[PDB]
Parts: sequence; structure tokens; C-alpha cells
Amino acid sequence: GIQGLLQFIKEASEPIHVRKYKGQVVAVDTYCWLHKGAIACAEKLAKGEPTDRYVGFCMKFVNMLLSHGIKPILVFDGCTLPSKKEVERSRRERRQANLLKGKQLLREGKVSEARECFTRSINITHAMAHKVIKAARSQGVDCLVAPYEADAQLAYLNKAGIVQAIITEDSDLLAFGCKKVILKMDQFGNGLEIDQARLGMCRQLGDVFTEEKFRYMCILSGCDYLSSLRGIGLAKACKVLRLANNPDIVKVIKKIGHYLKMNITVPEDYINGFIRANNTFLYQLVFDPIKRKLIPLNAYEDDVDPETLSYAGQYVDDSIALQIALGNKDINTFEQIDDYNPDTALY
DNA sequence: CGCTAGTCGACAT
DNA sequence: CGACTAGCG
Ligand SMILES: [Mn+2]
Ligand SMILES: [Mn+2]
Ligand SMILES: [Mn+2]
Ligand SMILES: [Mn+2]
Ligand code: NA
Repeated sequence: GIQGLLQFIKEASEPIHVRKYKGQVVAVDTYCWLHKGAIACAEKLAKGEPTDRYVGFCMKFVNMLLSHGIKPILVFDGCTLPSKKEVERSRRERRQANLLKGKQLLREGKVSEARECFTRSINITHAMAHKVIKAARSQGVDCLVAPYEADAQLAYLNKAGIVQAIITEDSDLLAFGCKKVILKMDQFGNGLEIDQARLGMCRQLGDVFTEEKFRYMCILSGCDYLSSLRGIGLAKACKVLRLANNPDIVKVIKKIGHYLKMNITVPEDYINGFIRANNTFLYQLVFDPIKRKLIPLNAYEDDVDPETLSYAGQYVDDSIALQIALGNKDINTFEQIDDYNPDTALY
């Protein structure tokens, strides 16, 4: 996420209802509904007991969107991203820790805290996601497993005109360059839409409302790919970019002390890390549903050389990418767990 | 005022 | 994979 981004650009938001997008296509960051639905049956999942509450939970939202005349395209997280593997190790070990801690707190008699500790152990498997996938295919709803992060895939689907809005709880989508993002949507359709064009309404941003500058700001504040410098948040980063009349961000990051009046030392790790983060936001591998090909989020600029972008996602053969995207190929074992075919029945 | 970092809701009975 | 809020620059 970009910590505190929503309240920072709150002036560009607008309370709406999804009825607004009737007769149009909307992509969904399904992990949110998956997580929320998985909260309801934390004990069943932790113990390993069979359950399918989260499926119906997601299907409520899906059927709702279908009822209001929307065509939803559920998008799911795929393979792990190397840039994001630190946090994905942290969350893992913490999940295990709270799992065992809850298992022990079950024996104290404090069942009230064992379940709260089971809440911090929710691990959304790809099998659950695939249950949701078949459940969605039942009502003739298209699904798409991102080659890596769902964020990038959604961003592409939005910037390519395939969808007109994105349903998520994550503010990362704005940093990826989404035109329209619908946050905090309930089971009835009440949501909070953030439009990119309205970023100019935010006084705090100043002239930092262009996609590139906005990206730089979000990265400088601290993201999932690169932790920020101690004492650097959204406001100070935005201040840096505002006071900086320089197309070359590197020298600016170097003169961050001159811009912020703070004696800040910039390590050599942070420059490379910044270029890493920017290249991750720009050229993370997504999946084209039309041409059925593995492509970066944005077209490669002459500035960067793709050979040094393994962290932004590794390429594979397009057929395998297709079988992953359909959910037919297991993300982990790479073995065929299903055989759905859109040919013999978005693409 | 701005930022870090820890707490605790989210679902829902 | 988030919204607050105290505690500190
Ligand atoms: Mn995030
Ligand atoms: Mn995501
Ligand atoms: Mn994200
Ligand atoms: Mn400027
Ligand atoms: Na920060």
C-alpha cells in the first residue's frame, strides 16, 4: 500500500454507487473479498476443517454487480514477486507465529483471544481462489489470474480500456496509474471513487498530480518494494518533488537534504532500490487477455534495458502464461489442477 | 504540523 | 493485506 495515501488525497474522492457504471466493465481485486470472507471462518481454515463461506461471501458481491448491470472481471494474485518477497516472508512467519500462538491460547480457556489470534493467520491459498474461480464461472463471470501481482494486472486492464473502473481496498492501484479506483465498497454498492483527473483538486499535491511525479512521491513515501528513509513520508516527498525543477529524479533524491532542510544521508542501496521500485511499478509483467501474451504493464521506454528486470517478473512461454491466467495451472506446483477452456465454449 | 510504529477492526451473532 | 493515534522531530 502507500501508507496514508487515501486521507492525503481525500479531496479527490467522491462517494458514489456502482450503478454509475451500468452497461460497463469493471475489474475486481478479488483478494479483498477473499480475505474478508475468510475472516468469517478463521477457525475452520486454521484447523484445516472443510468450509466454503468465503465463496458465497464473494458471490454476494459478484451477483450484486451482475444485478446492477455491471460486467465484473475477477482478478487474482498469481506468483510471488521477487521485489515483494521480504514482506511476503514477514507475513508468512507472522502468520505461522500467530497460528501456533492461537493453538496454545486455545488451551488456556481464552477462546476469545485464540480466535483473534486465528484472525492474524489467514492465508489465502490458490485453491480457495480457484474455488471462487469456478463459482464465478458458474454465473458466466470471467476470471483472470495475474502472472504476479493483481495490482499490475488491474492497472493494465484499466489503462488498456478493457475496464473503466477498478474495485479494490488497496491504494497501490493509484500509483500504478489507474484512471478510476473504487475503494471501500459494501455488499450493496456504496463506494468511494477516486479519479486520477481529480488529483488536481488536492491542494497538498500542488503540481504533483502527473503520473510520473505521483509515482515518484508514492515510492519516496515508502511502498511494498522499497522502505522509505527515516523521517520521510508523503508530505515531505511531495515537498521534494514540488521544490524540484528537475526531470532527473536521481540527482533530486541525492539533494533531498537541500530540498527538505534535513541533514539526510542517502545510501547507495536506496538509489538502486528506487530505480528497482520505479521499474516494478512501470514494467511488471501482466497478461494481455486479447493477444494472449506476457507483457510489461507499460511499453518499454528507451531509458531502461529489460534484461535487468528479473525482479519485475520473469518471462515464460505464452501458453503457460495462459494456463496460469485461466487458473488451470497451479501457481505453486505448476501442475494442471483444472482444464477450463474458453476456446471451446474477454478473450 | 509531519512521521514512525504499534494497536486493533474486518465478519458477524 | 488498513485505519487511528499516541509519541517524537
Ligand atoms: Mn500494498
Ligand atoms: Mn495486491
Ligand atoms: Mn498492493
Ligand atoms: Mn516543481
Ligand atoms: Na515513510
